Amino acid sequence: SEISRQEFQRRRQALVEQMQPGSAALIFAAPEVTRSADSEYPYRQNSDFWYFTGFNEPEAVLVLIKSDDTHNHSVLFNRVRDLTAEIWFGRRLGQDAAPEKLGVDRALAFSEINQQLYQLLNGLDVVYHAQGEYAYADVIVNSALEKLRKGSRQNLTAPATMIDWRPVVHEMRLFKSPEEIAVLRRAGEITAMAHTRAMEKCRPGMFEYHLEGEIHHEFNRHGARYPSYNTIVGSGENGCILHYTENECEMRDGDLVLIDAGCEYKGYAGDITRTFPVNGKFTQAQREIYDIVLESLETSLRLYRPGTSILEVTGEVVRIMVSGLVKLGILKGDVDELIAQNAHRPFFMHGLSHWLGLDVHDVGVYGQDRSRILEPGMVLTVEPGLYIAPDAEVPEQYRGIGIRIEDDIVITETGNENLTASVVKKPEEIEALMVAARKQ
Amino acid sequence: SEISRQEFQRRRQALVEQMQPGSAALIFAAPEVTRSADSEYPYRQNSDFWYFTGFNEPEAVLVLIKSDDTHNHSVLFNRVRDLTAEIWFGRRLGQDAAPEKLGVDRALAFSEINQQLYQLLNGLDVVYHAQGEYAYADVIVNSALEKLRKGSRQNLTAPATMIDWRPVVHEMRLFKSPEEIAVLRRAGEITAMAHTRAMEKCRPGMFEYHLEGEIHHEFNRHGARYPSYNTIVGSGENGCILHYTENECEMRDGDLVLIDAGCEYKGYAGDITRTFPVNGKFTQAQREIYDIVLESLETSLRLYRPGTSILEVTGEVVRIMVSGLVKLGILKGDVDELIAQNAHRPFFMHGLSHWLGLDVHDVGVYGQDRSRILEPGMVLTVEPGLYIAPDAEVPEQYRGIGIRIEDDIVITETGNENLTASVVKKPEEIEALMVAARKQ
Amino acid sequence: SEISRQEFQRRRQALVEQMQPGSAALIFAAPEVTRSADSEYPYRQNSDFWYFTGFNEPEAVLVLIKSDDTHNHSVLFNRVRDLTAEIWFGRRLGQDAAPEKLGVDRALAFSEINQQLYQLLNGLDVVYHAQGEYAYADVIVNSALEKLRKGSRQNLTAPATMIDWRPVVHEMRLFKSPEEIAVLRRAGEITAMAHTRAMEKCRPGMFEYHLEGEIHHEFNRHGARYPSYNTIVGSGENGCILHYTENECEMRDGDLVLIDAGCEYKGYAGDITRTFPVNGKFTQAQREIYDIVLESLETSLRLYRPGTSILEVTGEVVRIMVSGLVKLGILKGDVDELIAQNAHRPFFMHGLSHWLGLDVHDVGVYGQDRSRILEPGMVLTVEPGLYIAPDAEVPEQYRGIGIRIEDDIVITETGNENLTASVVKKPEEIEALMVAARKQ
Amino acid sequence: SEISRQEFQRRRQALVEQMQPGSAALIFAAPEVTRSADSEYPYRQNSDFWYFTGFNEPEAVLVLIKSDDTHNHSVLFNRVRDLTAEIWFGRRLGQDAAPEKLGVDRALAFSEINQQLYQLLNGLDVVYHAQGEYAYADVIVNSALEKLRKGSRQNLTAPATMIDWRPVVHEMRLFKSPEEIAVLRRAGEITAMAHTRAMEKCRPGMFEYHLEGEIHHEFNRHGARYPSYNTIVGSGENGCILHYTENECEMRDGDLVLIDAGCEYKGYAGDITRTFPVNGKFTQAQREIYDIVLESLETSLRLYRPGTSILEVTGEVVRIMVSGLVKLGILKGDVDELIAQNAHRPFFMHGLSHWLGLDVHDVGVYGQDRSRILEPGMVLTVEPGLYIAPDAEVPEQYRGIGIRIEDDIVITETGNENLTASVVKKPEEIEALMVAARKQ
Ligand SMILES: [Mg+2]
Ligand SMILES: [Mg+2]
Ligand SMILES: [Mg+2]
Ligand SMILES: [Mg+2]
Repeated sequence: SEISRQEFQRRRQALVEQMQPGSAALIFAAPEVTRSADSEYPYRQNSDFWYFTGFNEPEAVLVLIKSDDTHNHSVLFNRVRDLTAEIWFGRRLGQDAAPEKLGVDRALAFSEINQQLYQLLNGLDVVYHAQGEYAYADVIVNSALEKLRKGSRQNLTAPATMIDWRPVVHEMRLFKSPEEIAVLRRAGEITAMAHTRAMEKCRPGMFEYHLEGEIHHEFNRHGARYPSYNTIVGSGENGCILHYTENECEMRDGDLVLIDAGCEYKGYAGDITRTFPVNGKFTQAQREIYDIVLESLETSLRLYRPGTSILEVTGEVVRIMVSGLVKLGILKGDVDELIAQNAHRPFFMHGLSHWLGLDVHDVGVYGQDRSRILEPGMVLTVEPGLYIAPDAEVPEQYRGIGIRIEDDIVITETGNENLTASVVKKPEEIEALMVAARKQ
Repeated sequence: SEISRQEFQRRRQALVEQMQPGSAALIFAAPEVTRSADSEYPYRQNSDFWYFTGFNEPEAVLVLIKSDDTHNHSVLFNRVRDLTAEIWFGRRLGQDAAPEKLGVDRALAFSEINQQLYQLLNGLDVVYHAQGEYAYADVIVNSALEKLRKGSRQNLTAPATMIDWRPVVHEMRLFKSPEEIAVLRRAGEITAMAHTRAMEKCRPGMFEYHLEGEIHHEFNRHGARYPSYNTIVGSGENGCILHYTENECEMRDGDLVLIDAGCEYKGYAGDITRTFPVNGKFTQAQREIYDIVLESLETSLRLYRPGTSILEVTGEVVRIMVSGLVKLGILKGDVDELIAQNAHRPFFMHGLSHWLGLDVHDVGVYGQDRSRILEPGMVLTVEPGLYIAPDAEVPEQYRGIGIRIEDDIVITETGNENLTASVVKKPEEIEALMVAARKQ
Repeated sequence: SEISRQEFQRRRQALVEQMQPGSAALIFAAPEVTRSADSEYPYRQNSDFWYFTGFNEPEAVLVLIKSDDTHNHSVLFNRVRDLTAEIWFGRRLGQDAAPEKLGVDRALAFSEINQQLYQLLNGLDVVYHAQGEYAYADVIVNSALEKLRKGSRQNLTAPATMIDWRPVVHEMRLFKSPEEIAVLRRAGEITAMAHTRAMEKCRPGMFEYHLEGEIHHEFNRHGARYPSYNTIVGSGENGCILHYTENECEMRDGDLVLIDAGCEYKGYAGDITRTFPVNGKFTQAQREIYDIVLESLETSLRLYRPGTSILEVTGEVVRIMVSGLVKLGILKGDVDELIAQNAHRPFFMHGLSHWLGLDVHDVGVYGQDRSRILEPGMVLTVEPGLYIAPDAEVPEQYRGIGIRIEDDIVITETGNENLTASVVKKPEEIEALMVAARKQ
Repeated sequence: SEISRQEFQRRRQALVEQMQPGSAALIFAAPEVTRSADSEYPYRQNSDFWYFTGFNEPEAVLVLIKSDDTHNHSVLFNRVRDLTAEIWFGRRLGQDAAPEKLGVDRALAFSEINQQLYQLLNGLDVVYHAQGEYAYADVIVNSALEKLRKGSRQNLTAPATMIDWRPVVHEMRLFKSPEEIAVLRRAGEITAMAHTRAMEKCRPGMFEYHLEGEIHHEFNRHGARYPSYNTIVGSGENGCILHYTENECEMRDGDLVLIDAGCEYKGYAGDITRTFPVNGKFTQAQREIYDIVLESLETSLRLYRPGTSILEVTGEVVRIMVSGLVKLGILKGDVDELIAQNAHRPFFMHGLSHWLGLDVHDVGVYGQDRSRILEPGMVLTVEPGLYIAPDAEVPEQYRGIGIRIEDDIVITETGNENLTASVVKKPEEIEALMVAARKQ
């Protein structure tokens, strides 16, 4: 699946729709980023710039100018073509090819932005700019506005009003189109296939990073070159560290391993977590904690639908958790009192759900305590977990267990669609999958 | 192989040896680096900071203080331990464990650096600081020195002399110790194994990125998690782009593929290039260019030794290249005149060799045109290539061919040791390897 | 005359009137300014901050918060009282005395601005801020907004809209109230008295700076301590330099001297220019140029009224100038053609009029080429001049003559009031004044 | 008196003498400084830049290059000539006239500094730069050094060593030459004449600022246009504020007035303080405090000579003060104990002496607690004072009295020369001077 030329066009028009007349919106590309000395990390475009362009070069700026309700036009600033730079670092779109390729009206050289941008903003009333996003952008925009401010005698005038477009644009990104959902559907499949493979490859004596290697390879073979975030493979006590990325330990027979990994496919993030026994067989103590987390997830998948909220579903999860922990004697006392005391917090110390899209932790307003009413087209994670510290004052058998199970969903008209259920999570199905792989 | 505690200690003492008495050297850690929104790229420590510490955290500063020729001491600033931050983002060394772990005399909290650093520099004559390396470092150091300058009444005095330690430190990094050579030897093996695997896996119809996937997996399985630079898989005309990293094309029967890839193992870079036929059989035209590049490499490996230079060996390569190209009718005229006219430059437009170590393009002074006399312990690449543009005015059969073959060497007392010859480069050996793999 | 507490209150309410509901306006004080080493220039408050406060301290910020059309409140940030700082550098208002003294609802310590400002902006829709005015202000405001932006989880929200208040505020300053006009009336008298004194004191052999000394003393004795701009005393060829401030030359019998000087009285600027003979008697050649400039001024004073513009009156001045210069043979040709060719520009190269108020070159929109229709309460200068270069190709007798004559006016319902006519400008009156003084 | 061309040359050579071979020193001009909107304060050159040039323009940089012990040369960057800018803002030296005028070898356009400076620093070992002095300077210098650092391939190398020249240069400024002493001698006379005039003009009912007006006029008439610091006229309780500059109060019969004022003559500062009765007759209570301060000054003038220190003379002053205050019953107890308890500090809370020169608070190392041994050619103030707070718990008659008496001296081979004794300080002489003036 992919995002069409027409879709990028629709998004741009949807933004312009909301802009005031006599205004321009400025959306800047991500800078290149040093890894060490003269080597740079693989380039990752700004998510918002990408959203409106699908253009993967640095030193580029989209300018959308609204004259009035029926008249608007677009200017791109981008890198000029350069034979020497392209012999070294590969091909550039240039100015001639850009209008047709990216559906913009005009394309100018980024090297001329300071000579041209103030002319585009001259006489406008409003400029939409994400102030503080990038320092190079702020310098360019402030420089433009100062020229206009100080150019009274040359009949120049600056727009007096600057508006942050991030609220508006992030509100757009919160609701996925059918194309975006199709792309996320494929990202979920690719990520699921990686997680299945890691379960099938896991043996005692392999290192945590070996499963990372397996996951990244499977991403790559379906055309998702990069992960959406740094892969987490926490075996044993490392499963209690939420964003454990060291992945440096030998995986031991008897321990669980928690894998939190997601591919980036056409810009969009998958995000799955599966926890499983390194030796293919859950112990009683491991099953006792796993079942509480699995019930939390399964109940959440039942409940998520238009008209509820992350907060409301989280309340049901907390009840399931506190009840389970009381039965194991990890918590002591009255369930409802323990709930009112937030007694689950030593063991479940993060949110159940975050928005998902072009960013793994996606943009969009949550409301207070994530109370926002859910609507169709919202995409989110469902990731309950229980993490019992090595030193927790609880029965010995539960200490140092970290379990998280995560699926990705889209809210539909009548409920949700699960994008990641192609990798197993019922414990008997996990064990059957690993047994089958160990034969072969 | 690894770098010992004692070695990090020796390096620190070797730097202190060269410092003036009444001085302090400040070596700052790399900042964390955003990939997108709240996600960061995998952390990569500053190479120079790493060189003296083997410490892989951000927000850390090594301070080496030389009182005189027999008296010196060390202070580390580093992140304080924090239960909440460590539940999320993993374990921190802290201040208590640091002296023993990293062999420093004292460790203080990075959050107190502005309250403590000026006290350490007070009354010194010289400060060694890599000015402009990092903006956060410059702010901290300038802030410290201004306090001292303005604190006459509190009996404070700033050192009046600031010296850049990068020249001195990079001169140290230029000469590898036996431990470093052993680590680079293993990086060369790991990288070689990845390149062999890519040759064995290559089939027509696979994408360029699939070989990248194979290479990265093989790095990972020997404990080199990350590449030392962004992997280059340029098939067909993409082989003419020197740092081609898009790797987005279907590999076609009839084309060559150029793979430039290197692992990062215990901080140190491998860097191998192999070019081979996608279908396992070189054409006549491909052999004709490949043989010139291979002869260049093989002759360079013969020649590199103490007492010569990259410049001197490059002159021999140019002769081999110009002679070969004249025989194919790619160049026309007298060889010696064509050499004097640099007529090879349209086809070979980069250097033959760069320093290799903690950085793939390593630190250390080259001399004018890389004329520096080579000595034992220098580590470098040998990477001749020929790149005939799709539109070059040459016989049709040579157009769009890009070939590079690269080995990594260490200069020894009597010559060089090749670190990367465990992956084949003779064409008959390449073809035999691929045939064998295709059976299965 | 002075500006009342009630007037500062009216101005604040007039600004609030124009603000959107759910907004705050931030007006910052001028920083202190180094003259050399640890000595600072006499403090000059930001004109706009002063306009709303009459408060003459640095490190202060007025915050006007509009909740809705009937509800608004004010917060001042200002320096805390400090016994040690006040023993040295004099008394501070502090927080306790500020509400009553300056008519604000609340006063907080400037040292707490970063802990308090984001709380005041939290949940607002709009912030009025003069971006780029002062770097220390921008740092404080950007810092506040970033806290709010990043504080979603703490239920913080930044205003998405930032508006420049300078256009609105400068439009207010363009129209003087009766109090402001009374203050400017007194500034005009004080400045006039200084100019009369300089004419009366001038003798051949005195230096240009001696008249500067006389002028500054007379300002001071009427309670205007500082000039509104650096005093210009250009005798001879120095009169051809428009902002000549060196004032370093001996004044010679035979030369004219041009004095451009203005006091600053209760914040408001006087601005008078008088040119006169150093020896008390105009030569024929000097009278010939002086009369053209005087006619220009006198005609302009006749013409300025509601419904005309600086541009329209300038056209009449140009005609007078070109006609006069043609009669002297300084210009050759047809008057109307010479006008169309802007042939006056080598001799009159500045504007006839600028706005006057808290700044000598006051704020307020001029329109294209100063075409804005004049209305009652606008205050402006009328300053025609002719400057014939030492090397101009004109009859010898006119070379090196610089003459400017300037009055300050307020536009009234039926014309203008001249604020500066108490110092003479008719040449016979100048000569009589100097003769009388020489007896002284 | 003035500073010769030859003297500026000697100073430059004296600096070069101390520089390392293969080095360059960079001395930047002061920036222009805004007073309000488009008006700037009178320009004041950087004292150190002035010291080596006597050049009073902004946007200028002196570069002194030492090749070795017998070879050095100078480059000036300065503003290019511009007819339009000079019609407005006066004449510029330019590049052609600068070598001869300022005795430099070469002069280049400041607008080309970024294209030229790195070429001057290329291949040098050391750069002397006053880091942090001016932000525009740091930008230029860092920019130059980064070009050199990054220009290995263009055979560029940066100096690795940066040294602050301020310590060296300020040590030079600490010792005045005969020319400088002659100029300071005249500054002392001019300042003395101003102080005499203020005493002669003072009447009850005049404002504090009126005496400021008298002082500034007298500075001006001897060719010292500007004061060296903001004039202090503290009558009554305002005399207890050390740097009182408001000067806003009516001077009342019965009160003392403290005048601290100094001219700036050819760059050099005078600094005199005289305290006297507003009505021309000291009361008993006023005489009782005045006599302690006068004895302190007179004893200090006796004592100051080579081989003592500000600290050592201050100890004698403290004894005189504590003894006097005990006799008046302002202090109670044993003199030697009260001295050991620093019991004088509520009444004398500043230093007795500061260095004087191009800055009123001049450069040069004081030593701990101003213990530095004095040598011939050091120039300093002698300014004992007693300030009894309005609310001090002391006999009523002493409350709200602030008295300071200050002379300026140069240390000679056998003692000191008083530069400011031409204005009276014995009380009977003050009273006779005012009586005589009142007749006016
Ligand atoms: Mg256990
Ligand atoms: Mg071909
Ligand atoms: Mg003449
Ligand atoms: Mg009294």
